[PDB]
Amino acid sequence: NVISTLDLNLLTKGGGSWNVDGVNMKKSAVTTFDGKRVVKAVYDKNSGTSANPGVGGFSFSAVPDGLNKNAITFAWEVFYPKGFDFARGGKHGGTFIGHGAASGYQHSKTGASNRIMWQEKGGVIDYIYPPSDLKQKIPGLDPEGHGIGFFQDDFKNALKYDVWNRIEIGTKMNTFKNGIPQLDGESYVIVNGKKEVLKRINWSRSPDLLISRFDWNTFFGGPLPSPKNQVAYFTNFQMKKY
Ligand SMILES: O=C(O)[C@H]1O[C@@H](O)[C@H](O)[C@@H](O)[C@@H]1O
Repeated sequence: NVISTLDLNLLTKGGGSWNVDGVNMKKSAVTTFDGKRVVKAVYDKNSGTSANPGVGGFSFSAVPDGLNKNAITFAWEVFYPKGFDFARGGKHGGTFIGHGAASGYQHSKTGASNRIMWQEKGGVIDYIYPPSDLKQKIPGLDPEGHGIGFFQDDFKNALKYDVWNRIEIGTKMNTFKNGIPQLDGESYVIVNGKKEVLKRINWSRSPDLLISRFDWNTFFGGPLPSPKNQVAYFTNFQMKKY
């Protein structure tokens, strides 16, 4: 079900068919590790958001050829060396819907996002920013404050040390009936083969606002930055059928 795979040797020169831009490698770099072509994600002590002075992580945006605007999954693998301190969470990346803000305490009427976060002790959650001024029925899915977490009980200590963890995040748009969003959008998260699904989401307010891009932006927190200088390795970035 893999549609295409990102060539990391093209990450900083347009990404090939992935149509990559918005790149900020920061202190991170494409390299070889464990016989694989990887990004070594460098997270300085006291790095996290712009509130934190350390440099950590890396970011890029992709609009790959073959991006199905109605439903799509993105997948990657991550290696955490033994001793990595996961702190109280951080971001990997995910799918953005529509246009406008949908991250960093900013919401917009036209935009939304579906992202993977890690958690304490290697937990994983689905982390969603829903659009402003759009009905939801899922409890707690409000476009106020920061993003809304799901599957907290479901992936405790799912990310293991000294192994390639496999992560996937699936996003499927709601339908529309006479331009009215139908509260039937979906999200799923897969970590090392275990899948959890969230249904009944309003991902956007109109049928023109659909899945728009893959946004990668890995960093600690907020609000707690990296406790120490440390690294993780990311590889095998895939775009897959929902
Ligand atoms: O408040 C939420 O839904 C989530 O917010 C994130 O920032 C936290 O890392 C996570 O532990 C929460 O469950």
